Amino acid sequence: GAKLLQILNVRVVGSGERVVVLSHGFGTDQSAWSRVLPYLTRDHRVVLYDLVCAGSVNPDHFDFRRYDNLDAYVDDLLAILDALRIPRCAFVGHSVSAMIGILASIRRPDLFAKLVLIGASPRFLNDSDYHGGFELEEIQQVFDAMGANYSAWATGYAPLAVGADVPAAVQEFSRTLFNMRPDISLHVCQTVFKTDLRGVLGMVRAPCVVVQTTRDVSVPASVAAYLKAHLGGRTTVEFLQTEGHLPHLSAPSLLAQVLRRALARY
Ligand SMILES: Cc1c(Nc2ccccc2C(=O)O)cccc1[N+](=O)[O-]
Repeated sequence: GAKLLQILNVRVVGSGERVVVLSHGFGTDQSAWSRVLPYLTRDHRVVLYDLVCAGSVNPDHFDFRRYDNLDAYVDDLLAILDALRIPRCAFVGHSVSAMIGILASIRRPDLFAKLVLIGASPRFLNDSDYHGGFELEEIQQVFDAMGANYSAWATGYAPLAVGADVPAAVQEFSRTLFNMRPDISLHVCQTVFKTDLRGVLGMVRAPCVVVQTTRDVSVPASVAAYLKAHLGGRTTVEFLQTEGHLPHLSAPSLLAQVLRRALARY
């Protein structure tokens, strides 16, 4: 509870009866929301927090055993909302936080009135008749690079993830990626790559907006379609008219339009 609010840098800003949680992805912290935030705070009470793996959290809180599955990140989210006494919210999750929000919405359907998923996938690895975008041998090599030379890996990865040639966004994403402890960064990647949410998507009861960009290195277009086909609530796909995996960094004004629409009623 209380200690958790401090450890994970929880901030509540804005005001309103429509509560929105913004939950960041891999390689960033809650500062990734800074350019979308002013579009939301007149209208909504906004809860921000850092995942335990963020470089902005003291890394000695990272318990490798506890956080070897996403359910432990879910537990942290739920503990924060319970400590804040929030009974109902919308949840916006990027990347791993999209996965966390799917799981959280199944655990606590009363609490999650709507999900907005950005850069989201239920499964990165390819399977029989499922295209996730990644092969085992490919990711084995990346995980080796992450260990052998984290800094060179991160330098190469940041522009690929941003996608669009937006140097300020590359610099900003790099800043936070370099802030992650290397062993923690590898462990979150391993944990996410072993996660497969396909079977539980139909348990989601909340309406969902899947935000998809025109090219996302982590998320093939067919994954967005899979989510629309299999999530259990009323689901739509909103296509942004720019590319990248981190549109909150690279195209925040455009993303804010989608968020205002998705968060209007729930
Ligand atoms: C896709 C990927 C990621 N991605 C993640 C890892 C964990 C959580 C979310 C993500 C994500 O893309 O949102 C990290 C390192 C290396 C690679 N890769 O392309 O080889």
